[PDB]
Amino acid sequence: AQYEDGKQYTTLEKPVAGAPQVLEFFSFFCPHCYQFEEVLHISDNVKKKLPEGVKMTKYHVNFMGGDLGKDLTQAWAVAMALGVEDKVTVPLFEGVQKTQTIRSASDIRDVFINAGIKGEEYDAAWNSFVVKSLVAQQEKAAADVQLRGVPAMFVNGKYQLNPQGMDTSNMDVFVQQYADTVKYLSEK
Repeated sequence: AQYEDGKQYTTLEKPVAGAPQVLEFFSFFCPHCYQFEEVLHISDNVKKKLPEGVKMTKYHVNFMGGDLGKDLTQAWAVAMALGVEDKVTVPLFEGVQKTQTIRSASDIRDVFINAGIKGEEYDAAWNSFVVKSLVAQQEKAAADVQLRGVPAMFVNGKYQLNPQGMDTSNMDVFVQQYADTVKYLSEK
C-alpha cells in the first residue's frame, strides 16, 4: 500500500481510549521541535489539512532539561490557560536554544512579561490549581503512550507519526507528507 504501518506511522499495540484526536508532544529543549515550529510550521500545516470538526492538542514534556524542563511544562500550562500560546512559543524556543537566555523560572516569566501578559496575571496562573491540573493532563497524556522521544504526534490515540520514514531532501515536501499522513490517519 501507499501508506503502511511501520513506514509513515506506527500503530500503538496498546491504544489509548478517549485520547485527543490530534495530539502533539514537544519540548522547548528539543532541536527538531524548534525546527517543527520555526522552520517547518508543522502544526499549522497539519491544521490546514485536517477535516472539519477536529481539534488539535499540543503538550510539553518533562523528560528534557531537568528542573527547567518541568518549569517549562508548568509555563506551557500557563500559556494554555491564558490562551497565549501563539505569543510565547517562539520567544521560549529562542530563549532556550538560540540566545540561551532562559536559565530559570524567572527568565521564563520574563518572556511572558515581554509578550504583554501582566505579572499579576502570570503569577496568579502559575500558582493556580487550574494550571496544576493542566500540568497533570500533560503528564498523563505523555504517560499513556510511554513517551520517550519528541517531537511526537499521535492520531486518535492509536497511531504515531513516523517522520524518520519520510524524505528530507526538500523541507516543503516533508511537511506535506507529514500533514497528508495525519489526514489519512485521521480518516482511517
